[PDB]
Amino acid sequence: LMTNKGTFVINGTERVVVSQLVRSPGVYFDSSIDKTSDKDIFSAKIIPSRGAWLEMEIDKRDMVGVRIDRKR
DNA sequence: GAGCGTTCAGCGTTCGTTTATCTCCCCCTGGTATAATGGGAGCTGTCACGGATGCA
Repeated sequence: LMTNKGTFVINGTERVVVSQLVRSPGVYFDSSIDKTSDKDIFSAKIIPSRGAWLEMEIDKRDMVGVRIDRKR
């Protein structure tokens, strides 16, 4: 349990647990530029909380493709 | 010589020794007889550089 001043007294020593900043799960769209192509490239990636991740990259060489856990 | 005075003596006399017997638990091995028949699982995002290595 946590006392009234927000510290966990474990084994006679006062600990504190600090908050932690993490990337929230969801879809994120990133735009980039390929120097060889001379044109913008767009990607999508859905990063879940627990499962394997999935990506959807468009116009790498003018076609759209999917990475199922980046297997192939 | 009397009476006792020092000091080897070798000899017993069992007590001294170290050395020989003899009784016991951890430790290792083997065996169970309905039927049972291909894993969970943890990831992921730096950055540049280069050279090997694949493939249109």
